[PDB]
Formats: sequence, structure tokens, C-alpha cells
Amino acid sequence: GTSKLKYVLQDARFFLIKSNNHENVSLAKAKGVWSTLPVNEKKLNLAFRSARSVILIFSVRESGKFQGFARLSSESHHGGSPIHWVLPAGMSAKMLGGVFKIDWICRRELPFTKSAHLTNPWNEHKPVKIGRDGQEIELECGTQLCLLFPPDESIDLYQVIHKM
Ligand SMILES: CNc1nc(Cl)nc2c1ncn2Cc1cccc(Cl)c1
Repeated sequence: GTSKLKYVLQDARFFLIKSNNHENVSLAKAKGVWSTLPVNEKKLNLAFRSARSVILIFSVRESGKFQGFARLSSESHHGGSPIHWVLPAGMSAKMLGGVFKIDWICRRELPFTKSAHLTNPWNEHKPVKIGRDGQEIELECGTQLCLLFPPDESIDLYQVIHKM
């Protein structure tokens, strides 16, 4: 069902994550971690303290799709396993310092064609697929977007609810 999912999304905050390549999203799904640039890292740390759930919605640039969504389980933390991110052009490993732990809620894809009816008030009511890395998505838009993804029956949200 969708009842536990709706409970996790209650009063959540949502952020669009834009990755330049598929390898980093695959790594994030395997290891339960994400790293972003310092401007977005500061925003996510503030949001994590402010809301019962902070949801990252992932899209690989040029894929025409979202690749899933996950809930922050921690603020960013430095020191340890230099996650073997595949660095794009103007990207250092010091920029991707700061590792958040995340719990995946859905690892299934959603094509942009399915979200064309959803606009984001925090980005001028442009279609929710449009936005820079770190763009916040308003509650109602974000909730509806997450509910469009195919159910991921491999995930049990019982443990996620207990983190809350
Ligand atoms: C593991 N984290 C990330 N991995 C990848 Cl491949 N792209 C990311 C990531 N975070 C933001 N972006 C998009 C981007 C923003 C500004 C400059 C560049 Cl070159 C790319």
C-alpha cells in the first residue's frame, strides 16, 4: 500500500538532486550516501534539523528521468571512506567532502513525461523536472511527485518511520 509512504512524506521537505552521471547515483543506491556542493550541503543541514523528513529526489542529467528518492538520515559528516565518486569536469573531491547518510524510499525510475502536470512554486511554477541541483520543491508538489513513482516493494518503510 501507500499508507506508510504517505506518513513518511507528511510535513516533509523535498529537494531536487541533479547528478551529472549515473555512476554516482548507482553508488548512492549501493552505499546509502550522497554528497553535494557546499552551497547545497548547508541548505540540507538546515533542512534536516527543521523537518521530520528531508527527501532527496534524484535525476541524472540528460536521462529524461528521475532515478528514485531517499530520506536524509543524518547531517553531513566529514572523514572516512573517500567515496569513489566519478568526478565531473569542474569537480574536486574536496567539494564532495561532506557525506550525508540516506535511506532509499524508492529506487525505481520515473520518466519526466509522467510529471508534466506538476509545477514547483519555488521555481516560478516551472515543471518540477526543471531546476538546478539543490532546488527546493514545495510540499504539495513534492508529495505528488513522490506518489507518482512506481511502488518499490523491495523496501520496508517500518524502519524509516522509527528513525523519525
Ligand atoms: C556525488 N555528487 C554529485 N555527482 C555528480 Cl556526477 N554531479 C553532481 C553532484 N552533486 C551535484 N552535481 C551536479 C553538478 C553541480 C555543479 C558542477 C558539476 Cl561538474 C556537477
